[PDB]
Amino acid sequence: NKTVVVTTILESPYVMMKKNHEMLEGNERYEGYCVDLAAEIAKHCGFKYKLTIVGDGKYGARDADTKIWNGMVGELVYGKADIAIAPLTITLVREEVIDFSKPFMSLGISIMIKKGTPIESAEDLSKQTEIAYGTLDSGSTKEFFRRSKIAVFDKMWTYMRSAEPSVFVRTTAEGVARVRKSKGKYAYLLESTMNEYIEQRKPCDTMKVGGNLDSKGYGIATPKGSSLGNAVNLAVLKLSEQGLLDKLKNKWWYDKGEC
Ligand SMILES: NS(=O)(=O)c1cc2c(cc1Cl)N[C@H]([C@H]1C[C@H]3C=C[C@@H]1C3)NS2(=O)=O
Ligand SMILES: N[C@@H](CCC(=O)O)C(=O)O
Ligand SMILES: [Zn+2]
Repeated sequence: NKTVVVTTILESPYVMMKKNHEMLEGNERYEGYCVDLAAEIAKHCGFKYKLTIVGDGKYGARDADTKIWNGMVGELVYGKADIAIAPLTITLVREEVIDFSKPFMSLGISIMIKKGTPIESAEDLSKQTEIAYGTLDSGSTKEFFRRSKIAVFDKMWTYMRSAEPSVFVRTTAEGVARVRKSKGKYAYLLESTMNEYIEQRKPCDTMKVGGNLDSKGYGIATPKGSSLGNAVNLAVLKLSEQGLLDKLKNKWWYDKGEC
């Protein structure tokens, strides 16, 4: 019996620092959907755990050339963490190196715009040039475009990869701030979950437009062949069927809505 090392990321409303975290210790310093989920997964699987924020603040991508994985995926692949409980997207390239539980939350790539922006779809973005658009560095959303075969998406990637100054951002907050401060000249491509969350946060000046570009979900990840895999997957199913996952999404997304 050993304390499970949990890697996660500071991303609202999944994991956030508590107001007086400086006066708290260990897992008590954090709050959010994934903090709540972590406690439940651990309780049902019967293990003690320690939440740790991923060092490089990234989700996970493999550097072409160096072939080294960064972010939470990296912490799992190189043995720094035993499990990842965060808004980590299930993708083929990742499932080839780590294991994923069935999804605990659904999402799709979506468009965030400053209210009033002349955009209603991805096709709209790909057909104009006045409004710039980008995605998060090191994420599944960037990969989606980099490897998309679909016309509208291949065209969009071609623009984004060559846009100057860079249309990519280091963090979701950076993307959101760019939308809010660009007077409608910047649209941000991000997962519906984050988009929906920000839409219910003051100043209530952003909006999700159009339908989602794809359909996927977040899963709890473990190193390939881990002993925790089975139990965690069963826990996710149990918690999903008992309605806890829905309860947690409402608690962190809409129950505390500010708009
Ligand atoms: N509506 S939501 O995003 O909070 C949400 C999304 C999903 C849930 C449960 C909730 Cl509450 N459960 C499923 C899980 C239950 C089983 C059927 C599909 C997987 C395994 N995942 S999902 O379809 O990605
Ligand atoms: N959830 C994504 C990060 C957010 C994004 O790429 O938009 C991932 O696991 O890479
Ligand atoms: Zn429970």
